[PDB]
This record gives sequence, structure tokens and C-alpha cells, in this order.
Amino acid sequence: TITYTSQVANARLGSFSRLLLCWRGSIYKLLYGEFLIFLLCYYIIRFIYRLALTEEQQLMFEKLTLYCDSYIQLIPISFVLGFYVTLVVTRWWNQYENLPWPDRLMSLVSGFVEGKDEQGRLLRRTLIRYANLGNVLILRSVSTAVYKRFPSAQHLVQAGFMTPAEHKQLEKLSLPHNMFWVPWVWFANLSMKAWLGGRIRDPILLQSLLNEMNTLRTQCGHLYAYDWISIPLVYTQVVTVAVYSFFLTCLVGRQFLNPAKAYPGHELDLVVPVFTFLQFFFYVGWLKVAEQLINPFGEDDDDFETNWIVDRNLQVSLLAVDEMHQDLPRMEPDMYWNKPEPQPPYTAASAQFRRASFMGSTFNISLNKEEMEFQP
Amino acid sequence: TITYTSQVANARLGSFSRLLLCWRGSIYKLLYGEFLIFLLCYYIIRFIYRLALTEEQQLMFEKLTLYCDSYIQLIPISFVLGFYVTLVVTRWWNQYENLPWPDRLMSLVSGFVEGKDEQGRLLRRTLIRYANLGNVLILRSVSTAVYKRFPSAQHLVQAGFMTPAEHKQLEKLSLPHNMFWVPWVWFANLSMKAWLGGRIRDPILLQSLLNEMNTLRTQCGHLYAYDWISIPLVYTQVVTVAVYSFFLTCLVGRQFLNPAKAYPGHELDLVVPVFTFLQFFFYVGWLKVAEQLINPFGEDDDDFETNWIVDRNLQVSLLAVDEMHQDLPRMEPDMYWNKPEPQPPYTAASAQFRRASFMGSTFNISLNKEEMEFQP
Amino acid sequence: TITYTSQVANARLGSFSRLLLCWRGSIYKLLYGEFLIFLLCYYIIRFIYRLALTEEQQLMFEKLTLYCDSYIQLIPISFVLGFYVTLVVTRWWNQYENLPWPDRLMSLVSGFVEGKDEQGRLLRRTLIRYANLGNVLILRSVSTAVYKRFPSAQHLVQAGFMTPAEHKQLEKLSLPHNMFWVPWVWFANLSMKAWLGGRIRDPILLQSLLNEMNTLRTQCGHLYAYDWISIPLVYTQVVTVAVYSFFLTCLVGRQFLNPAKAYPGHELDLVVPVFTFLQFFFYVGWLKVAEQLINPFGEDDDDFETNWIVDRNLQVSLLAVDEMHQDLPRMEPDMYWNKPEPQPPYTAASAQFRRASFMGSTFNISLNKEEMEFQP
Amino acid sequence: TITYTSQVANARLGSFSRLLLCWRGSIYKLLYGEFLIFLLCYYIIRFIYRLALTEEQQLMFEKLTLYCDSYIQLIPISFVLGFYVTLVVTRWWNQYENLPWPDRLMSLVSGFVEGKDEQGRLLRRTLIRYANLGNVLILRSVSTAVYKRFPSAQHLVQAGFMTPAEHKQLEKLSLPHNMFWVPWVWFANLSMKAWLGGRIRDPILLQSLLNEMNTLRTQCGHLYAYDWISIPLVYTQVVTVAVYSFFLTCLVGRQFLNPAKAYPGHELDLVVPVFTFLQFFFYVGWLKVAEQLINPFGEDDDDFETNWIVDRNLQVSLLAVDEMHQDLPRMEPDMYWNKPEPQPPYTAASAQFRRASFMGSTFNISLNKEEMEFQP
Amino acid sequence: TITYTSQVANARLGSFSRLLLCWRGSIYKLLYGEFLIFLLCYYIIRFIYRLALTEEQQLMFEKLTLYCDSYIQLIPISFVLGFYVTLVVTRWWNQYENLPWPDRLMSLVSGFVEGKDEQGRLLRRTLIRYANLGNVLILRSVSTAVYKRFPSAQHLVQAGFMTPAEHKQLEKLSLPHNMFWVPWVWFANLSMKAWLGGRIRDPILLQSLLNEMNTLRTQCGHLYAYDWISIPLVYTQVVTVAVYSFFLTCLVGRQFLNPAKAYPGHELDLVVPVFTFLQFFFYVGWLKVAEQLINPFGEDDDDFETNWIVDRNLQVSLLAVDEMHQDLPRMEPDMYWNKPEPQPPYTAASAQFRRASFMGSTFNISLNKEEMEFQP
Ligand SMILES: [Ca+2]
Ligand SMILES: [Ca+2]
Ligand SMILES: [Ca+2]
Ligand SMILES: [Ca+2]
Ligand SMILES: [Ca+2]
Repeated sequence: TITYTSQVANARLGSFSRLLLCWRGSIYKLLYGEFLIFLLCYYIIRFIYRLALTEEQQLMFEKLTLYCDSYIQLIPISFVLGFYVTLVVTRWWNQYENLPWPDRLMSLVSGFVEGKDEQGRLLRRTLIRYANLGNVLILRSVSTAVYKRFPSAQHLVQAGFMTPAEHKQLEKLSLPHNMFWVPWVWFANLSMKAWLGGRIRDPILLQSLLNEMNTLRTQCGHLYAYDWISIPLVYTQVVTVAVYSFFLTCLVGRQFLNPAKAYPGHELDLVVPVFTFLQFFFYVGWLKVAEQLINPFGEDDDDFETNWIVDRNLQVSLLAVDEMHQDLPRMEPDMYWNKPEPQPPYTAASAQFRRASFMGSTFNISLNKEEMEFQP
Repeated sequence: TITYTSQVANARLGSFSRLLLCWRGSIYKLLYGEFLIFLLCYYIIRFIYRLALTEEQQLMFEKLTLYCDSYIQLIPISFVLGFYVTLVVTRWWNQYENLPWPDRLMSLVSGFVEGKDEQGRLLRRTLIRYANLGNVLILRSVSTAVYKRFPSAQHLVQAGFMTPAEHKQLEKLSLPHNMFWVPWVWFANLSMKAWLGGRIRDPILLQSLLNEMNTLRTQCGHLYAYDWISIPLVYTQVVTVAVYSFFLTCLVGRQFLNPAKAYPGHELDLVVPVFTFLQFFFYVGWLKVAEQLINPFGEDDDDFETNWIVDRNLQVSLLAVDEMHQDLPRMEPDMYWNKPEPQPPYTAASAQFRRASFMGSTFNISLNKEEMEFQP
Repeated sequence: TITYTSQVANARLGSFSRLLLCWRGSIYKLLYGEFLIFLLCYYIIRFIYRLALTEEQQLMFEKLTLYCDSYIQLIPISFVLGFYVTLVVTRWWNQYENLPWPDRLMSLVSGFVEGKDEQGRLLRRTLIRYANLGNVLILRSVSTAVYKRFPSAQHLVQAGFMTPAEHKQLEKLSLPHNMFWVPWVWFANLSMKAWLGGRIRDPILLQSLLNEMNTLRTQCGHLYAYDWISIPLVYTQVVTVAVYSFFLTCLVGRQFLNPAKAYPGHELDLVVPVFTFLQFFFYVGWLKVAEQLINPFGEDDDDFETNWIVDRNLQVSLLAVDEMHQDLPRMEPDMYWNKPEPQPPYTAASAQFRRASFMGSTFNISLNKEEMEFQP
Repeated sequence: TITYTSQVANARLGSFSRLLLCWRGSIYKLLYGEFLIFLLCYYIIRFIYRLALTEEQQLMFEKLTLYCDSYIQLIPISFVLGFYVTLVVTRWWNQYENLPWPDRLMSLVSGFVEGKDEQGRLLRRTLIRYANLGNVLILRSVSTAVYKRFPSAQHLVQAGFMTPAEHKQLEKLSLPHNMFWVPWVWFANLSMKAWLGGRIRDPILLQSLLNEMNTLRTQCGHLYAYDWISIPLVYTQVVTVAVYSFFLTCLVGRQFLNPAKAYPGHELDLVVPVFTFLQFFFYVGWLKVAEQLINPFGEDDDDFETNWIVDRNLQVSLLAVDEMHQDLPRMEPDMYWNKPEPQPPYTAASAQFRRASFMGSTFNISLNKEEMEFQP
Repeated sequence: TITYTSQVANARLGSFSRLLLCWRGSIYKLLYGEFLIFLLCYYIIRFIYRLALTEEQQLMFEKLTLYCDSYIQLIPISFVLGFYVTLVVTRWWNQYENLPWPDRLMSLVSGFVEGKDEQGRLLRRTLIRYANLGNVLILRSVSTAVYKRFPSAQHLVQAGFMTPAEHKQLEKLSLPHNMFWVPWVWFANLSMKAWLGGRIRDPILLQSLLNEMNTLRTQCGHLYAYDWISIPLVYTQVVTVAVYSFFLTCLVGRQFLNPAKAYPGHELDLVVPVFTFLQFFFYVGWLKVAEQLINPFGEDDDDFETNWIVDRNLQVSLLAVDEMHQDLPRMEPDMYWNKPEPQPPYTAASAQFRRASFMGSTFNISLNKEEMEFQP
């Protein structure tokens, strides 16, 4: 993930211009190799046409170039690219939205599962670790970085995500499918055991816990679904064929013919086709957007930081369920204890952001006196 | 379903180009027959125009040619294709999202329905089997592969999904409609019986179970709705008419008129119309995306693996409700029992994925001492 | 509703081509009259121009035709058609999604409302009949077919949906609004009475019942919303003007001018304008999609089968809440009672659909021995 | 709100044609003034060029018109109009969907809040009046018609929406913000008081009531948000500049040059530019769609009937919570008391709508005996 | 935020025209610097070409201008601008929808947390202050204005949002991540303590409180997500490259060549390129829409008033949970106590908005006498 929110906070002079100086996760870094190959092919064809052929062959090549230039269509490639990239971006944001965050569940666990003793600590930590284990299982199934971090369940055990007992239980329960669903059944059974043992005081609290755990399960299932059901290969191949056919016919139809022949559009020999290269940058970058976002769990610069998410989730959830359980700051009257209308101060740098309240669009409507009497 | 997520994990050199060497679910496999028919018709017309005409019918054909090519438009076909295919893809993903997964229900059943004895085993298995039976009923109603697997309720009984008693009950209840809704009423009545018999300890747990079952029912109803209410036949016919009219007028417009006659644009003879063939591939593949995704429950290469989903759901749900009920790994302190800030290790292949936490876009904003002072 | 899902299950040769032979809900049936009018007007103009005027008037008409030829724009009409039809299709699917289905409510009623005696039967049937009565009230308010079936509350009483007592209660409660909301108040009060009388054991069950009834009420309110708040008449008139201004200027600008005058685009006299007729079919069918779908509760071929939905809902709900209450098939161990991994069989026609499980996109990643070692 | 759903129920001959004869909420009524101004300016320019200008000035004006007619493009204005109008329509439908309907809350109040005496009547009426008061407060904040009806809280008190005691309490609570949120806190406190006093029998019923009231609060907050956060002024100005630049360029570029000079585009003088006028109608009406829908709470013909909604909500909610509380029609066996398959009759006008049930797309698949045999 | 809802309430004469006179948040203020730079560069090139070079160099520049003005395509830039700006607007409205509002939670707290004494006041205020503190933490993490107001946790303490005890607890809990999640765990633990101490009477009320808190947590997490996972830099760079390449090739291709050479489109020298400047305004303003909305928490005119939101939330929540707890207006019969059909009056200015109720689109369907008979 490349973040430039601070840079694009305000719509200043050249705000998007200053983003063109970035390298990581950029268009140049994405398509420099393709541009180099295109350059090599274009100039090889140019040299072949210029100083490798006879007069009749050059005339035939010029006829072919004139035939090719008219066959360069921008409406269809733009149309397919726009919708394909829109679909890819929508799926990418949905995939991020299905990343499981254990925050609600950990707050509920810390509140509900009672006991400041070792048994209560074990119960809370085991529940939140079941949640984290399910999350890391689906993440290592769907993300190459997480898989490289934990290439096996033995690696998961050595990293502390799984106990050896849990690993043995998983091996005993092994079926010819992905076993990421097992920790949710473990969580449900452990929560029922906690309620029966008196650690969870009410079945409504049990239901809230299981609802949050079910939401996490649904998010993980959506992640698995997005990993499994790819965008249709026919659609991807169609958009690729459009782009590459465009920039393969351009290789011939954008060649600088001899200016002596006084062609309508080939009166000048600029050597470099700057507009063809600009179109290459634009269209191939538009395609590279979809190329990068089609699997947002790879190792691209703009892919998600799944390893950081895993580490943060583990640390935060463990802290919340263990140290923060029934550990509150002292409850004391606040600064505005007897102030009916509190007014927090503004700094000198933020005094200009103090605004009057918006009371509605109809507030300033002016009505005459007679217009306001109720009619019988 | 054809998966290439691992192939497109990173935006590497020619990442989408390497996808053009596939055959399953590919554009070539989808439109090779149409391309062969187009080839045959095009070259039949070419041979008829040159070796089977006279010097006046030929001259007329040329007149028709330069008329047909001038009456070729791409914006309308691109528009109708883009919008229609976008609608088809949206409906395809919605249809996948409405595929019922019994994971939440099975976790709730395993947790809630108490009893490690034969009666408890039977109750849990029967509830989850009612869920699976409803899912398989709607799936065999809407999916050709599942129907070929289970062409009759007797086949369902022989497959173990339905008991002979359940089959007799369904036959007794037979209405002149699709009877896929019956297992949900069965589940509701059996869950009420379990609660009244003490197997379910609290009506809040009963409500949670029924909420999960009703979510499954809504998903199955949406699947039935998508099977029944097709995309408007008028819209499908409009897009088909656009594409086929384009590629029928191309048959005359894209003919290679003889070089001897004088015509702008037609000055040489390239035999093979490579640009017309590229356009055919692009547009007919764009249409084949919709042709394949319009019913994602057929037997195309990119259609859903409903049979595998059924088998996996049955196995996983039965295991979860029978063998995993109150069967937990031993609860022991984890690796980070007294570690305030756990830090799982990174492998050599993943050490580069260790990232600092993102604390917000405002973190690096610099303010002076006078700027930070609160104003009175 | 016209269904062709079975016909479009697989992407076969000419899959969308075989849909052009349909008559019901087809483009031909939708626009044959407008095509006939366009034909008649076009050939009236053609016959007037060639044999009705003098040479000067003919030359003036040729100049006007050339002027009109350059004012035939496809981009704007395509844009407005695409956006408007997309909106119409979205609203059409939303309207279908807001059609109330009593399945969840009927399962909850059958489970929760106890009593196999006459009073319990009456209570369950009355609750489900209140649901069905509200549904039929909103449906007869919004659908012409349902209104023609039940043109009056007396017709509803004769049909059995409403009792004479309920009819008199409605007449007593009569207000100058649509009274489709009354059955939900009746349902809430009757459910409260049932809970107070002991027929409903727990207020949590009461809450579940009322949540389902409120979901049905929201769906009915959305149906009323879509029936009341139409797509803006200005937008509909704009798209109609865009289509008709195109096909009114085509009448003059697509006339076959005399070939003797040797105009650029009028060398040939083909009599029948095939491209103009194809464009008429394409665009007028695109508009006919919106014309048919703008009110999906009319009597079009592709409109919803609301009468069938009403009949099916009544029958299914009554059966579920009366005959299926506490009436379950015999509970006995299944075929996989002691099978850890059930494997239901495949038929000969479905053996090709047996596939291995998808274990994740990262499953096949190959790592070296040194790469997999945890770093300190 | 202009309704034509009955007119567009079926896709008949000229179904959208017959909508062009409407005046209320129509394109003519929306843009007649703009069309008159554009007409006056166009003909002023034409007369000035024809008469006032000398020969050299006319020659310069002719060159200017020729240079202007090639700077009039439809693609960018079409894009900006389509996307902007789509966003405006989406926001308009969302704004209507956020209009609060008290139906679910009123059913819950009537059911849950017990007591047929004066105290129970007062409690139910006060709760539903708090809901209606919050709704009318946000509506008078966001809607010009509702503000004109109730220009002050004193007007609200005279209209009966607010009790003078409630007015005094609001004045005591007065804060420098919109106080539409106060009745929700009032409702919560009154519901808690009712539960503590025994009028509400169960805290789960209390929770259901508060959940419905909170849904209403969320809808009202969304209405306030839509009123406050307008569509970006930069975007609105961009679309306005596009349209107006188009039709200011057209003023000169569409002038009928003198036919004597014999430019190809201006060979004859039609006087009236019918195509420019049709384009004006199309584009300015497309913009008028967004102009009318940008604030759907104004006083346009297609704007919402917020006053009627307020009146209907008040009447219906008061009736439901006061006269309909525990007032049910007599519970008697229905027409299908012992009928397993109820078949309500059809009328002569609805006989053709009786259809067989759709049993699934796989129903008609034909399989051989050998194909249907299970394999080992 | 710039509001013009009252200005655009009605679709009057030139309603969008009158919005072109605004300055705050306007296209002029957004792109005047870019337009000045474009002006300077264009006229520098013009003055170079006019009198800086020799005749041969001027001829070469003229050929370059002719060959550059033929490579200006509005199609791709329009496509990418439309799609990218639509994505930006969608994300902007989602970011607004994820702004946390404590209204539902404060109503639930005021209702549920009992006690009119000092301890009850402290408990309610502390809970609502935990909610406000979490909101302000995420807002100061994501918003530059809020960060400038509160550049440190000590600033938060001095402002009254945090007590010294809470600051000391946060410092104890300090983790190398954003600590905005801590107040939710604090709220959960404090609510559980309140329920155990008898201040909250029922665990269902506890569950409702925690559900509202978790909804707020989800909103804050979505805000953090939008701050962190920005729009792909490759996509932003692609759209920027498209726009700037267009307006860089325009700098040369839109130059007024010598009229003496009688170029096809350079016959007249108007000095000022009005249409090029209009295109600059249109396209650069369309890009400035996305530039302003890409981070809606900056300090642009159309960016959100997060400081006002914070102040209003604090004041309103404190008032609701402290002063309005169990403080209700006197319950007395209303104006319509014995009126079955209340009819609130209309003012003179609003008497025209009294409309008859809409009874459904099928209301006016007229059927013959014999058409209404039920048939056997
Ligand atoms: Ca990637
Ligand atoms: Ca298919
Ligand atoms: Ca219809
Ligand atoms: Ca309006
Ligand atoms: Ca901004």
C-alpha cells in the first residue's frame, strides 16, 4: 500500500502534478519493461523500412502504413478498459472490506468473559487466539506474503498462532478442503463451555459474541470466495487483446514515412512518435491498474499489508482481552462537569476552522407576515 | 471455475499477456466455431465476387463495398456491449453471493444443541442435514450439473441427502410448486422441539439458530429468483442484433477489392483481413463474456462448481456438528502468555514485508510552537 | 416473465443467435408497429421525392438530404440510452427484490405459535393470512393484473383473502389513504395477544416474529414507493426526444438520392435502407427495454407474474403454518451415521463434475529450504 | 411528484410518445425560458450579420462561423452530463429512501405499550407524537414546502405537532445547532419510564421499540446530511460550463451563412435551425433533470410531497396507536379452513394471468436410463 | 463544505447559471493558477513563433502545429475522467457516511444508564465521553484541521476530551500502532461494570449499548481504512498524465498560424484561443473535482467541517446523557385527542401544497360490469 493522502489533502497548485515524481507503485515502474519492448520493436521496424528494403518494398510498406493508421480505434478500447478497471477497483475495495478486524469481537470478549484469574485469562486469550488463527489461516490461503511468512502449520505453531495441541486437533480433523473454518467451530464450542461454566453471565452476551464471530467468519468466507472465483478469463483476455492489438497495429501505422512523398499526415519526420508514446503510457497504465489490483494480496507496492495487519491484530487483540479487561482509568468529573454548553478551545493554527452551525437550507427563507397565518 | 489468481498475484512483465496461452474458459475455445463460420462466409464471398462474377456485377459489388464500410459504426456496439456485460457481471457475482454456506449455522448448531449421546448426535445431524437438503434442492432446481447428479428425489435419497421418511413426507406435502422451502419449516419445527425438550437451553439460542437458517432461506430464494427472472429477452436480443449486424455488414464492407481498379483505401491485396479478425475476436469475446456468465450455473469452464460446493458443505457441516461438538483442543497458555507486545518472527522470504505501522496521514504535519498554543 | 435460463445455460455455438427466433417478449413483438409506421413514412417521403415534384424541388430535397446527413449523431443517443436503460434495469430488479415472500415469517409462525388444537390452528392461520392480506393489498395497489383479479375489497372477500369481519373493520378504519398498512398493525396486536395468552412462550420469539413482519412491511412500502415515485418525466421525455429526433431526421437524411447526380454517399440506389433499418431496430429496441421495464407490474410478457406469486404464497404459507406445524419426518440415523468423510455418488452424466478442492492461490508456491527458516 | 406509472404500465404503441403531451414536470415547462432566450440571441446575431455588417465584416463573420462549427463536440458534454445526472438521480433516490416512515414503529408501539385506559392511550400517543415531531422537525429543516407550512416552532405548536410544554422544554434545551435530535432522546426516556412503570412488559420489547426509533433517527440524520453536504460546486459548475459553452458556441457556429458564397455546409438557407433546436432540447433537458433533482425537497413538480407525507404519517400513526390498539377483527375460520390446496378464483379480465409454476430451469432436462445410474 | 441547496431548491431560470458567480469552492479558485501558467506558456510560444525565428523555422513550426492539432482526442481523456471522478465521488460520499454520529448511542445511554445522582451522572458522562474520545482520536488521525486543533494528546487533555487519568492509561497501554481503538474497550468494560453494579438493569440493554458502540467502531475503522488505503497511485498518475498530455499538445497545436499560408483551419487570427481555454476550464475543473474530493478531510472549501462535527457531537451528547436524562415534558393530551382524522392547517404560503393521496397506479383502471365476475 502506497499512501499519499497527506500529499493530496488540499487541491493545491499541481497537487496531482507532484505525484508524477513518485517511483514506488508508479506507472513508470509498472510499465517500463513493456515500454522498452515497444520502443525496440518500433525502431527495429523503422530501421528495416528505412535502410533494409528497396523502393517498391518501401512503397508497399507505406501503403500498409496508410491502411493501418485508419484502423486505430480509441472508443472501443477506452470503453472496455473503463468498465474492466471499474470492476477491478470495485472488487479490490470489496476484498479490502472483507479483511477481518477483531476489534468488535475483542471488545465484546474483554467485556463479557469474566474472571481476573488465570482461568479467565486463559479463556479470553484462547477465544481471541481462535479468532486470530482463523483470520491468519484464510490470509495465508489467499495472500502470497502471508504464505511466505507461514509456509506451513508447523510455521504457524512456531510463530505462536497455533498451539501444538491445536495443530494435532487440526490434523485429526483434516479433510480434503481448506480448514480455515475450524477455529470458528472451536470458538462457538468454547463460548458455550464458558457460558455453562458461569464465565459468561448471560446467553444474550453469548449471542452477541457469536454474532461478532459469525461476522468475522462471513468476512473470511468472502475473502476465500474472491481468491477462488477470479474475474472471468474471457473478459481479462478480451481487454488484453484489445490493448495489445491496438499497440501492435500502432507499431506499423505510426511509422514516420518519407516526407518527400507529401502524404497528408506524414509531411514531417519527427523520428520519435511522442503522441504514440503518450497513448502507450495512458492505455498501458490504465491496463496496469487492473493488472496490479486484480489480486490485491500479492507483493505489489499497492497490495495490502497483510503481514502488518496480522501482527497488529494479534498484538491489539491480546492486549485488549488480557491487560485491558476490567482495567479502567479512574472515573472522575470532567472539564465540563457543570457547563451546559462546552466549548473546547481552538489553536492559533486552527482558529479559522471555527464554523457556525448549519441550521438547514430553509433557515433563510423569507416569508411575509400574511403568508404565515394558518388558513381555516 | 477457472482460477488464475496465483498467476496474476503480481503485475509483472506481460502478466496479462501470459494469460493468452490458456485454453480452458478461453476466448479461443468460446468463439472458435463462430470464427470458423465467419472465415468460411468471408472467403466464400471473396471467391464468388472475383472468380464467379462478370465485369459489371463485380463493379456493382465494389459500389456496395465502399457503402457498407462507410456504414460501419463502433460506438453503439461498444456502448451496448459495455452496459449489458456490466449488468451480466453484476448479476453473476450476486448469484455467487447468494450461494448458501452452512458454516455459521453449523457452528451455532454445534455450540447450542447439547448432548453427547445418540439423541443429541441425531438432533444436530438432522438439523444440519435439513439445511443441506434445502441447499441441494434449490441447487438441483437451478443448476444443470447438480440436476444431472440428482435427477430425482429418489436419486437424492440414494445419495444420502434425504431419508426415505423425509421423501415420503415431501410426497405427502406435494404442492404444484418447487418444494425447496420445506426443509426450512422442518428445521424451525425441529429446533422448537429441541428447545421444548431441553436440548436447546435458551430461546435466545433458538432465535440465533433460526436467524441463521432464515439467512440461508433468503439466499436460496434469491438463487431461485435469479434462475426464474432472466435478463430481459429484448435487451439480450438487442445486443445480439447489434453484434451480428456489425459482423454481417463487415462481410461485405471488409472485402479486398482488386488492386487493378482505383479506390482509396483499397490499393493493395493483403488476402487476410487481420484487423477485421481482431475486431471479431474483441467484440465476439466481449459478447461471449455475457453468454457464459448469463447462467453461471451451467457447465461452462468458468461456471460455479456447485457439485463440489454441495459435497464440501455436506462433509464440513456433518463433521462440525457431530465430531467437533464439545471437542476442543486443550486450553493451555500460549507462547506470548506474559509478553505485552507479541512479535511473531518473519522468514527469510518474508522479512521484506515487515512494515512500520501507519499512524494516519496527519502524523507528519509540522506546526510551530506558536501555532500549537490554544487561543482564549 | 420470459425465462430462457435453460437455453442460455452453456455458451454454445450461436447461443444468443437461437434467442432471435423467439416471439414472446421479443424485440419484433415490441416494435413491429413503430417499424411499420417508420417504413410507411420513409416510403411516402421517397415516393413524393422521385415522382411528385419538379426538378428544382427535387434538387432542393437532395440538398436538404445532404444537410440532414451530417446531423445524425450516434454518440449522444447512445449515451442517454445506456444510462437511462441502466437506471430502469436497476429499478426493475429492486422492484422485484421488494416483492414480499412470506417464507421466513411462515416458518417462524409454525415454529413459535404453539397448539395443535383448533385455537392454535386459527391463530397461526390468522397470522399468516394477515401477512398474505397485506401483501395482496399492496400488490393490487401496484399491479394491473392483480387489480383486474381483485377490483374491490368485496372481490378480496369472495376470494377468501379477507373475512367479512376484516372487511367491516377496514371500512370502520377507513382513512383517505391506501390502507395496505392495516394488516401489520393487526399482526402485531394479534401476536401480542398470543404471547399474553401463552401461545407464544417467549417475548424473544415474539420479537423474531415481529421483525419478520416488519421486514415484509418495509418491502411492501418500497413497492408502494416505486409505484408512486416514478422516474422523472423530464428524463423520460429527454430520452424519448433523443431517440425520436434521431429517427425523424433519418427519414430525410437516409433517402437514396439519384445516382445520376453523383453525390459522394449516394452512388447506389438500394431502395431498402438496410443500415437505417438495423439502426432503427437497435435503438428502438434499446428504448423498448426501458419502456417494458419502467413498470414491471403491467401485462407485458416480461413483467412479473404477481398473480402466480400471490397464489403460491397463499397456498405455501397456509400449508406451512397449518399442516406442517410440529409435523416432522421420523428422525433416524442417516446414511453417513459413522462415516467421517461422506462421499455421495456421482451419476454417469455427472462424473465429469467431480473436482479437487481449491486450497487457495498460494498453495502451489514453491520455497527453498533456506527461505522458509524463521529469522531472529 | 408526477406519476405516470399507469400510463407506462404496458409497452404499447408510442408508449413514451404519449408522455410528450404532458405539461406538468415536463421538459417544455422546465426549459421554455432558456429556449426563448437562446432563440432571441440566435436571431439577433443572424439579423446583425445579415443587415448591419458590411461586406468585409460579413466575410470575417463567415470565417468565424466556419471555424466555430468545427469546435462543437458531443462526446465530452455527453460524458459529463451522463455521469453527473446518474449521480444526481442516485442521490435523489437515496434522499427519498431516507424519508422516515413511522409504520414499523407504530405497529410496535401499538402492540407493546399495554393499557386500554387513559394513561395507556396518552403514553402510546405521546411516543408516536415524539416520532412524528422528530420527522417534522427534520423535514421543516430540509424542505421549503414544509418550512412554509411551519415557519416557526410556534406554528408547530398551533398545528398540534408540538405541545406547549414540549416547546418550553425545547427552548430550555436550546443549543446553537439544529435540535431535530431531541425527540429521540425524549422517546428513549419515555420508553424507559413506560418499561419501569409496567406498561412495557419486557426489556426485549423495549429494545425492539428503541431499535425502530433509532432506524428513524438514522434516516433523519441522512436527510440532514444530504441537505447539508451538497454535490460539489466545482462539479456542478463544470457541467454547467460544458453545456453553456456548447450552446454559446452554437450561437455563432450554427448561423446560416449566405448561400451566395456557397460554402459546402451552408449551400441553402433554412432560416430556422431545427437541428440546433433539437440539440438544445436534448442537452438542456438532460441538464434540467439534474437541476430539478439536485434538491428534491423544493417546490418543483417532480419534488416530493413532503407535506402530504407528514399529514399521512400523523393520521395513520395516531390511528394505529390509539384506535387500533388491541382492536382486532373477529378471529374465525377462513374459506380454506380444511382445503389443502386453496385456489382463489380469477375474474374474466384476469383469466389470462393464470400460469403454471416455474419449477426451475433444469426441469426439462432429458437424461437416458444409463446416464442417470449412480456410479461406484 | 459549501452549501447551495437553498439556491438550487427549484429548477428556475438559470439556476445553475447563477452558481457561476460563486467564488468559495469554485472552479475559478481551484484552477486559476494552472490557467495562468497555461496562459503564460501559450503566449510565450506564440511570441517565440511570431517574431523569434527565420522563415524556414516558422514553416517547420507551422507543420508541427498542423500535425499536432490532428492528434487531439477528447475520447480517452473523457472516458478516464468520467470513471475516475465517479470513483472519487463514491469514495467521498462513503467517507462522509462513515463519520461517526453519537446520537443513537447517546439516546440509549440516557435511557438505559439509570441514576439521577452523582454516580449515575458520572457514569453516563464517562460512557458518552469515551465514545466522543474515540471519534476525536480517529478524526485527529485522518483530518488535517482536527490535527491542527489537537496536535497532541496533551492538547486533547487541555481541551477536555481526555482526563489526565485516561491519558496516563493510554500511555501505559501504548503500542506501536494507532491507539484509537482503546476507548471502545474502555466503553465495553465500563458498561459491563455498570450492568454488574445495577446501574444498567438488563443484559439486553447492555447488548443494545454495545451494538451501538460497535457500529461507531466500524465507522471509525472505515475512516481509518479510507485514510490508509488511498486510491491507486498508478490510476491517479494515469488520469493526470492524460489531462496534462492533452493540454501540453494543445500548447503547440492550438497556436494561430499565419493566415497568409491559407491553412485549412488557420484562416483567421483571433489572438485568444477561446475554445481551447473553454476546454481547459472544462477538463481541468473535472480533474480538480477529484483533486478536491480525493482527501475530503483536508482544508479545501468543500472538505468536511470535522471540527464543527466534533464540537456539536460533544455538546449534544453531553446534554443528552446528563441534562435530558429522565427529563421529559409533561405528558398531556394533544390537540387531536378525540379526533380520528387529524387535519393540521396550512398557511397561506403553503395552501397550494395540499395534495390528494395517491391510492396506487391501478386506482383509475375502469373495468366493464361483466369483466369483474369470478369464474368457476
Ligand atoms: Ca497484485
Ligand atoms: Ca453458463
Ligand atoms: Ca411493463
Ligand atoms: Ca427541486
Ligand atoms: Ca480535500
